[PDB]
Amino acid sequence: STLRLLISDSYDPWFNLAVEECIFRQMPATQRVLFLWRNADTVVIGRAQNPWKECNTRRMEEDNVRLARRSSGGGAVFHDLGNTCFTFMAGKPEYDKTISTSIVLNALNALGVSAEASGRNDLVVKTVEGDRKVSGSAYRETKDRGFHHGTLLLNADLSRLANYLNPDKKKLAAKGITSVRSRVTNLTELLPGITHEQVCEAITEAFFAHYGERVEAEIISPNKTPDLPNFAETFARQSSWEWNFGQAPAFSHLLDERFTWGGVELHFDVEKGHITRAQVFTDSLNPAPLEALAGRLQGCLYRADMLQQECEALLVDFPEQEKELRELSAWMAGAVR
Ligand SMILES: Nc1ncnc2c1ncn2[C@@H]1O[C@H](COP(=O)(O)OC(=O)CCCC[C@@H]2CCSS2)[C@@H](O)[C@H]1O
Ligand SMILES: [Mg+2]
Repeated sequence: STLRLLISDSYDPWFNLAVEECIFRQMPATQRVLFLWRNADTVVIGRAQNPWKECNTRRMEEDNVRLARRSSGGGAVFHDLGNTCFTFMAGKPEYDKTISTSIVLNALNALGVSAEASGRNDLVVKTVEGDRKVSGSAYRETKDRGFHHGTLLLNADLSRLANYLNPDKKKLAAKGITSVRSRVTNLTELLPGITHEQVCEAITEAFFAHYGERVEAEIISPNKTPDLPNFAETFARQSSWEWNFGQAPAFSHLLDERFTWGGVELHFDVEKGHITRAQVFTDSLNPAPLEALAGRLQGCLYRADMLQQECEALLVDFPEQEKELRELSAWMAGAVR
């Protein structure tokens, strides 16, 4: 058989992306794979994105929404169980993302929805208010294979989608790919019945129809670690701060705050999630600990826990500025979250 059909029972984007990556690396040359999956509360960003610029990382952290960086290109999307994902993989030179797009459009047609491709990566439906995006796609290719993965909005919480994709206003000068915002809708507005299982079946049937074969589905469960080469290491990396946050392209952040005890402005340059240069400007009446902080920050992780550690470490040699340092510490954490 040339097909493989894989259905995930995990709702963890890190698990599901690691499965996708290991399956993809190990895929025989002649195989075509369909992988069908969902993620609970997640924002997934493209390989070259800056999370702090592209989504509300602070709100996500408060609400236990997971950040996942994927290996494909493109922008930032929100997943909950009302969102369904597909991945189609194939070897080159056969691989062509147009084929899998047409398979999804055929599945939607079979369910009674008329959609069409829009721009490079969207599927859109017509509504009384104008065209709405129900799907976003992204792609990855190597010398000898490709995959096309994308979403379908069935019954996603669109108020949460907006919330986590509306970042705090920050002075970030950031390299990387920026998201392209659209107006979206749920398929449930067109088909009130519609379920994840129904959509998975329709996509499955259209995949089988296109290729002229059927195969038995294989279920992948987080209850048994998948016996895929390098799974443990891939999963650990996919889960890590260093991958999801630290892989952001080089950027600068200009942070500033007025305190009762004076103004502080900080300029961080960040590369690979570390502060490679920090500069402090202040009119505090006791600037010494702030000057000490500026030198000590070089090499520090751009992350609240480590920044607060550096602020608070100054209490030993600057105990008279405890009030200032604790205010600075709490502010700075909130400013980089
Ligand atoms: N879940 C989802 N589905 C469709 N569109 C969405 C979704 N979430 C947000 N959006 C809208 O798309 C834009 C961003 O569009 P943009 O074109 O910038 O990015 C994409 O579409 C990326 C698709 C990635 C698909 C992968 C599938 C497996 S893991 S995630 C966002 O600002 C909203 O307007
Ligand atoms: Mg868009």
